[PDB]
Amino acid sequence: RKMAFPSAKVEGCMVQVTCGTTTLNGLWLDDTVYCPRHVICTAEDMLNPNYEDLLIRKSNHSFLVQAGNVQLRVIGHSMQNCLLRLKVDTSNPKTPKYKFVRIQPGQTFSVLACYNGSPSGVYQCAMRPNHTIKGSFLNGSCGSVGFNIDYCVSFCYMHHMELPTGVHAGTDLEGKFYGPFVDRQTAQAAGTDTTITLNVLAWLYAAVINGDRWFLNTTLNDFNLVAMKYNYEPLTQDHVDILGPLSAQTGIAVLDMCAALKELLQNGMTILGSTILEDEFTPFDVVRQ
Repeated sequence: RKMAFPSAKVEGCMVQVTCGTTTLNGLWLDDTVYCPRHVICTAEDMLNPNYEDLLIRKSNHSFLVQAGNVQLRVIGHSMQNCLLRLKVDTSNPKTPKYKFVRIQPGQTFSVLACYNGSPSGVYQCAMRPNHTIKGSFLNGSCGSVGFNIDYCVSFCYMHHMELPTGVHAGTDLEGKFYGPFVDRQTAQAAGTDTTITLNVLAWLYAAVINGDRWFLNTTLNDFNLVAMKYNYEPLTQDHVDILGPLSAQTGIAVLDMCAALKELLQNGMTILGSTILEDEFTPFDVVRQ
């Protein structure tokens, strides 16, 4: 439901890496291909892997690099933190002026989503304060990359894991995970599912300006008590501030949206087609109106 885009510049950099029975997206710059190192793991390896050892039990032929119907013969491999590095026998002719950089939560950036290796548009987003990312466009697209363009492509992220809570964890282009997340499978989603109130509210406003109103018709402090009980994020004045422009058009005040939300929370449910309160959309995604 978000808004995709082009950027053929980055789509030319995408390739896929296969090892054993796994295939994920990889980034192809010059004659190097980058992708999550877990690609080399079998389902069982993931329960507790020693990557240094598993890598030893591999060779350049264990990996197949595909650029569509084209193959990139691997001539070398190594490991950089949580990234698997591969050397191919030819460099990407469409490599842009690039640099790898590490960012912080809140900073917006572009992500090129893929469906079975096939690019499906780039989306705007940012990592939550806990360094995870909320966005359906990352489901079933391990390895996609995040970036920012300025004149030079600044790569700042690579998708690695989809948490069971519907949130994703990734690394920077140096293979260092953003946050406490690891690349083995255990329970690490703790505190990763508190519902983002600001987004739910904006999502409600997007609903108003679309015919949805049956859910319409409290104070901050009072409201947050309900926020606490239902594991929603505490609404701040700054959050109300942001929803100002949205409150403007719609004509419904923020606290009156909270009163609306508070009801939906205490007395559950279709809104915008969805039968659930969506929280993956920022006020900004909605300002597309």
